[PDB]
Amino acid sequence: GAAYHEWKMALFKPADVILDPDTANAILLVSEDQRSVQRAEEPRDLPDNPERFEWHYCVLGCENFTSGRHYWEVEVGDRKEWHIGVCSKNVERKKGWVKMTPENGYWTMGLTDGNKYRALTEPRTNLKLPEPPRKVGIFLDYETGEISFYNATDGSHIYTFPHASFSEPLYPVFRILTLEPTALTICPIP
Ligand SMILES: C/C(=C\COP(=O)(O)OP(=O)(O)O)CO
Repeated sequence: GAAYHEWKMALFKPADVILDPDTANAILLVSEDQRSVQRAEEPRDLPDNPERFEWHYCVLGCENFTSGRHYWEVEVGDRKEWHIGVCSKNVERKKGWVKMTPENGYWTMGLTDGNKYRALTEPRTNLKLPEPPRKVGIFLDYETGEISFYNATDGSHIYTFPHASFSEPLYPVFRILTLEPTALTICPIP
């Protein structure tokens, strides 16, 4: 099952994703090396910042993409809740209750309640993975509208969104809602 995944990684360019603290919801803590994020017990008290998510428990990478083919890997470990993918630069960061859907500028999938994998389509799409991933590969092909997710350990395909037509820069995006020991960690380029 790994053959195509290996071929795709050799084609797509490895992205060096560093988390941007100025975007992170106040309930989130970004590590000193900007490679991991954890949910805090209580929100931090920060001054006003137009980059920050006020409602979704989200953080972005520092760099966006407007063309090309890119790949990065996220260690999710045994964390029981997480959603990851990309989002448009112009998502509404200051508006309560926006649903994270492609129409609102998010292409994300992940895990909830320990064992329920979903793609964040409208309505949400339930997934069934034969094995729980510990590392997830995200593939972005801007020109073809491809945003794909793979189990990065055994190379199995997880989900690809309906072909998109991107018109805004895209950021890696990470969401965590629950308080638990395991953080979300970006794997660096070898
Ligand atoms: C409360 C919150 C996110 C949960 O949104 P939702 O409650 O709409 O559920 P989901 O289908 O997981 O997006 C803040 O990021």
